Amino acid sequence: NAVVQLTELGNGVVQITMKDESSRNGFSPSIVEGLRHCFSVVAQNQQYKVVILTGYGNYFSSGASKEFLIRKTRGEVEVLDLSGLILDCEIPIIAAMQGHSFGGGLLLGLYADFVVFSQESVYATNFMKYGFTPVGATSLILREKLGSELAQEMIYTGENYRGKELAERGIPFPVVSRQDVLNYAQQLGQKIAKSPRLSLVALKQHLSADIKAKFPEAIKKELEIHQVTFNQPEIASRIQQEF
Amino acid sequence: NAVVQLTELGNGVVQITMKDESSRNGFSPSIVEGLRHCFSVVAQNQQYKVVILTGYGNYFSSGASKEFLIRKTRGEVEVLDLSGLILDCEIPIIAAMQGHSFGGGLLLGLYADFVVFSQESVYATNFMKYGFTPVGATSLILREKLGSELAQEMIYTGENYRGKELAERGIPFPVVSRQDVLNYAQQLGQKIAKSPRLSLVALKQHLSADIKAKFPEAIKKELEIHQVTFNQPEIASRIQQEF
Amino acid sequence: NAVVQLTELGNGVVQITMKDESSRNGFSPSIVEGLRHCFSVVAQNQQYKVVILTGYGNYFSSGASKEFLIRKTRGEVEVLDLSGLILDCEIPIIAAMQGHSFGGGLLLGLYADFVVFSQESVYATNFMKYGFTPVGATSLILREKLGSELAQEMIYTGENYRGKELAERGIPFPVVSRQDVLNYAQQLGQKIAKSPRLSLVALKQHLSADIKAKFPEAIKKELEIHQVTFNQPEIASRIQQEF
Ligand SMILES: [Cl-]
Ligand SMILES: [Cl-]
Ligand SMILES: [Cl-]
Repeated sequence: NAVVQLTELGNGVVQITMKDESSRNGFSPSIVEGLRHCFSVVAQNQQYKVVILTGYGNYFSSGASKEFLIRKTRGEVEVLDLSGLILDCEIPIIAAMQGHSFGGGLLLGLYADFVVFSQESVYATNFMKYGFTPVGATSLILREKLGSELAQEMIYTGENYRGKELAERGIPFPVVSRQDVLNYAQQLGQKIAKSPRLSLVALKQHLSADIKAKFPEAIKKELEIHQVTFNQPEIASRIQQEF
Repeated sequence: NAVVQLTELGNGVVQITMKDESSRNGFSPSIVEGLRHCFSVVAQNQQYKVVILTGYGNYFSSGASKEFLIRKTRGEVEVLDLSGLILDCEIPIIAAMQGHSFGGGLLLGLYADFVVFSQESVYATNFMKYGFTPVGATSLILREKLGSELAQEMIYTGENYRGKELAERGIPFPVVSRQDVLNYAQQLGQKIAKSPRLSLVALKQHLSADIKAKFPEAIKKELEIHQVTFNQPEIASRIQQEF
Repeated sequence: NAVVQLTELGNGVVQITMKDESSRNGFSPSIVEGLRHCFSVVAQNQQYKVVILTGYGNYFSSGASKEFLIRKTRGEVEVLDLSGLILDCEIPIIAAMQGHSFGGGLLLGLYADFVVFSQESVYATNFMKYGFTPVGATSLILREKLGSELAQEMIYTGENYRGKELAERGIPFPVVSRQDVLNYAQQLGQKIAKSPRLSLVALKQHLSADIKAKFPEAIKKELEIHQVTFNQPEIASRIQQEF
């Protein structure tokens, strides 16, 4: 079976579930392709009104793998960018992050319209842990959605934060026990789906406008700085020591 | 007696009290006219420094009536906009929302410089409950003042939130028991009124500048989308079922 | 010994400590000159990665003195602006505000990248207490860093807020007991300093860009309004009564 699966929850709410156990929901070729496919299916079914994006087990999304980053130090690969995949979806998305989210994997959820975190799981913008600056419009999205201060500390330190620690810190998203994350998202999705699809699409376009206007330049600027800071002598060794 | 009354609280603090019991402080012709009149009186008295805007009993403001919305589906009336009334006032305003605030009625309070909510009362941007998108620069004002995440959820769902629920959610305004709302506002007003009027007027103009610059386009854009989403076949029936 | 001293904490973290007991860390000529000197020393040592800025005893920074303000009413002096001093530093700064911070002294800390407040100490943007409008891009910086609502109330009232009161209000910075403030800052600094200096400098430039773009006009606009509201008949007497 494909590693990304779409299921119907009723009343126009659907769930896209990532389950690439081999990569722990990393940005593997099969995850990228399965996300593209499932979002294509969503775009084609006019009856769908809300997407719930979620992981499996202990993982929401692990982002780019350390093996991938090592390949990148040799100039073997370029930067993965799944933002267009998520941002192109015209109906509201709730990211039910029932498991850990690291780097690009945290951004993947934060690109969504609503986000739910697990109390027990760990979340990180870990770029600076490896010693280099973010990609993916990290600063734009984190400042908008987590607030400038959490965004600042998470980006500078690159550390792992449990959901509970983020809640205690006043993160402006719900943080609930792992076994309740998906249920919470589903309940919110059903409330949202009470509205006509036309109104949901129109509202989302309106609400998303300001960030969408700023997104391309944000991606470009982060990419440019990333290319300088990633390609420094000591980075390969720093990545090696995180395995 | 007129349904909107102005009283003096001392030291330049004044109270404008809405009491159209027949419409539960809806955007009735008498409320609109009485607000215009009382704000005219304020503009003319140089001794006034702070306005406290409040309701009566269980209601702060009910916004546009369901009867009005039904008339609108027939093209009988156009969209009410009380923003200019509030935003034109040059001295600070505290909205003492001791009662419920629905739709335009919640926005009416949020146009103020300071806002106090009742723990027991209910608050909603209920446009999407009826199935159509907001008016009144709802997204601009809610994102600025409640934060992007509360704003997102309240606008998408259209649901009723008690003050207590909003406080638990980390709303950045004081939320106190209903019997304490007006007193809290009055105490804050007296602190503010310790400053020279010239300085209050100058400061408010400075602080209000960025939102005021964005307001006209926000109103226009919301109006345009509203006209499309309001005029869809199923909306009249949705409004009917909310009586 | 000089009233501002630089010490090394290890791993590239340094501490700049203000101790002008005679002015309670006011914007005295010796504080201004000692801050300039110590930040020059920092700029010249490539091994330094994080600056912790702190006070002594009960005071972080008292900003402009009342004696200074009285001199200003006579047109004896112009407005002090230490923003360029702080904003020019290319490495991250943590303001460990273990003591009180008043007026420009609160802004001095808030210009930093990270800020830690004492539970027991008092904080104020006290301009309006004297009866005149802020300087130093107060509204820009407070709205960005404390949030629009705390910023609004603190600026309008000019009152003294204990750290504890700000924490209860949901301020988005850590607030800890006075005896723990510097330790907390030092611990955060050591986490930050784990990154390569090149990456810290690049990230800070990127993150600071939007505020830096807006800063000059903010300073200019506040200065212009300040000049009008400060030079009103009753201000000298208001300042007199705050001694
Ligand atoms: Cl479904
Ligand atoms: Cl009065
Ligand atoms: Cl050191």
